[PDB]
Amino acid sequence: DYLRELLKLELQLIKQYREALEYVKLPVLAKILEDEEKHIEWLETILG
Amino acid sequence: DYLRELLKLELQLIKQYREALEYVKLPVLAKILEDEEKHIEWLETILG
Ligand SMILES: [Zn+2]
Ligand SMILES: [Zn+2]
Repeated sequence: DYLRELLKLELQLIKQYREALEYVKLPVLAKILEDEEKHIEWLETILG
Repeated sequence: DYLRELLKLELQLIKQYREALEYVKLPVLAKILEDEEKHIEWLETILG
């Protein structure tokens, strides 16, 4: 439930990052996207 | 300012993750900590 909360804020982050990359165009942001996505991949596994 | 908002939620996430690792003890969470920390390192550089 602590993992679910954690999972919500990585979903919120993924979204904002997604919109910044169409905005500004910065490779690094695209690096953090990748990272955020693997985190929800892993939290989602912990959760079933 | 979009980077600052992004930076706030990675600060919030870092904190919660930090408290989960003293709670549950899971290597993976310690992996996501590392990742979240490098992200604020990089956003902080973009910001000066
Ligand atoms: Zn993350
Ligand atoms: Zn992050």
